[PDB]
Amino acid sequence: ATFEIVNRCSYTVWAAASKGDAALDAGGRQLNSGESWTINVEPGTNGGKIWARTDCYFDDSGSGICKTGDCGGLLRCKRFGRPPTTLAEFSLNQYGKDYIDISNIKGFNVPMNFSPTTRGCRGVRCAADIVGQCPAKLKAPGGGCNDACTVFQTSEYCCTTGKCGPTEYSRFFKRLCPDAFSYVLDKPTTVTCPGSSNYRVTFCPTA
Repeated sequence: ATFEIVNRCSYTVWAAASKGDAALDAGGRQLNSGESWTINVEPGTNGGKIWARTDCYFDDSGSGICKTGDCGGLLRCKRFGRPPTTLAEFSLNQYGKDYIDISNIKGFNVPMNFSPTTRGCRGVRCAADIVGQCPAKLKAPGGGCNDACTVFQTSEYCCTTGKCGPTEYSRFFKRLCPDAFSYVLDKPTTVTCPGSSNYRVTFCPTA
């Protein structure tokens, strides 16, 4: 599948794409304002994620730090990133269908649009000003708005028992972006698309 990653933000992001134990395509790249990066995602990939990282510094060997979404200090991510990170999530060619979602379960850093470019399903978006409205306890000094699992490390926020309900914190993310996961057992906002669809992820889709 082909994913075109678009940075429409006014600031530079460092895009990332990994399936947790490996990179997708090169794994990461700088995207200045307006740049587009096109990657290929091997068919059948299940549990892939794409995110933005902000405020990064990398040396000439691709080693460094980002303030949000750092993946162990590497430009080219192998693993998932440190919260807060707004996530686009996908599983490809699963019994003939592709599965796509946006999640705030690991917090929010950059607004995002995840839209099929091919025919047969709809996109989803989380575009609100979550960082500006973030409750003070969930604010990340680095930037972003953490999820309450990250911050408070409880069974209820982390949904450790497989039974958990919505919270004052989940409902905050849900009120601002109903079309994204807000906690692990939220009613699904997964979109089912035709198998072997191609995609666009747009950072800061509205500004």
